[PDB]
Amino acid sequence: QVTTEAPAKVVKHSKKQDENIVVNKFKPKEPYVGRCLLNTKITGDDAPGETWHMVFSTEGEVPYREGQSIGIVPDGIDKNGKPHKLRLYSIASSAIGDFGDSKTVSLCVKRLVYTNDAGEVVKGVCSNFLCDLKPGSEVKITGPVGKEMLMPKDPNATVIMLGTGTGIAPFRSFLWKMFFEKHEDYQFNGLAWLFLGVPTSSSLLYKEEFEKMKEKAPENFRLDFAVSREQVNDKGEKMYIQTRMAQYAEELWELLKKDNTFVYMCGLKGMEKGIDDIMVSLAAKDGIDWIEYKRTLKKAEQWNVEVS
Ligand SMILES: Cc1cc2nc3c(=O)[nH]c(=O)nc-3n(C[C@H](O)[C@H](O)[C@H](O)COP(=O)(O)OP(=O)(O)OC[C@H]3O[C@@H](n4cnc5c(N)ncnc54)[C@H](O)[C@@H]3O)c2cc1C
Ligand SMILES: NC(=O)c1ccc[n+]([C@@H]2O[C@H](COP(=O)([O-])OP(=O)(O)OC[C@H]3O[C@@H](n4cnc5c(N)ncnc54)[C@H](OP(=O)(O)O)[C@@H]3O)[C@@H](O)[C@H]2O)c1
Repeated sequence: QVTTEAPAKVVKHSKKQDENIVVNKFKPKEPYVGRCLLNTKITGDDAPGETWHMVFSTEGEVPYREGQSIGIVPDGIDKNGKPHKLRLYSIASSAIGDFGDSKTVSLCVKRLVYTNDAGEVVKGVCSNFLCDLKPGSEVKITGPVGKEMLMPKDPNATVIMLGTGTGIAPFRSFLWKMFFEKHEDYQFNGLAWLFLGVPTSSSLLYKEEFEKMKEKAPENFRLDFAVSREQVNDKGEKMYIQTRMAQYAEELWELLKKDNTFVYMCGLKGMEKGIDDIMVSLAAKDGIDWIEYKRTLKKAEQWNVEVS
């Protein structure tokens, strides 16, 4: 008698792709050092700000999956001569990545530039270090991190993705695995619906890639853009993400009542409110309380949010 089945730790059940998940392999103390392969500005010279797409080599050392983030420790020192603390960035590439070899990672970064009360033009430290990165230079990477935005296991589920600005990042990740990759254990056949809010047309992130996916899966891939400073509803209200969602109110509420519908939200902290406003009315007309229903969805792993 050399064996025994040690009693099992009690565990919560999950509908998301978390099997063999990895978080925090690399710490800021000793980050994984990768190199920049490419770094391109994806917004028009005319857009209010600049957003860049960049790819780093990982030689397969960073075991990330769709929906996770990695931290970046930007080169340099702060005002007190100390190294910079990490900044987190949602991964914009699928687990196998932009080279299809599982040896790279991609980011979608907005260059942060503003002016303080003193009237001084301030440049965000990490975002400017990243957007300035030249191919061939090293970059310190930490993580992976996160389990909230992991894709659902069900390959026939309805996945509603709501994002603003660079919040599109994890959705580009999900969608690559869903429509640009042939997976033995996962071949998506449900309905993927993406809503993306950006300020101008010169700011439409990954527009061409999304259009190729629609041209390849015209049935099960739906795409709706909400250009806030160019588009307007019938009353002249700015077309924010919730204003566009409102044109499909009947349909979305109908999908939300389905049990295989998963909603993901990523981007600005504020997008959260206008959407709940839209949802509270729908449930109300249906004799439902969104406050209680949302609670249920959240616990059922069907209302996933990652905003900052
Ligand atoms: C999980 C997670 C994922 C993220 N994913 C992404 C992503 O994919 N892409 C992305 O670009 N960002 C993402 N971010 C944000 C990112 O981590 C950084 O905060 C961002 O890049 C800015 O950092 P920085 O080092 O450039 O700026 P910092 O040097 O840290 O400066 C930021 C500070 O400047 C001030 N500030 C910022 N904006 C303004 C303003 N408009 N007016 C006045 N003061 C201001 C604030 O005090 C703020 O604390 C994510 C954040 C989290 C938590
Ligand atoms: N995992 C994460 O937590 C994660 C991942 C990626 C990005 N982010 C965060 O999300 C943000 C992305 O910012 P960005 O600079 O890329 O975006 P932005 O370009 O400044 O604007 C995004 C769009 O959303 C609109 N908007 C503003 N307030 C809104 C509101 N309350 N409800 C709905 N829409 C609203 C804006 O309209 P107007 O400009 O006309 O006002 C704009 O069209 C960053 O702050 C980043 O930190 C977080």
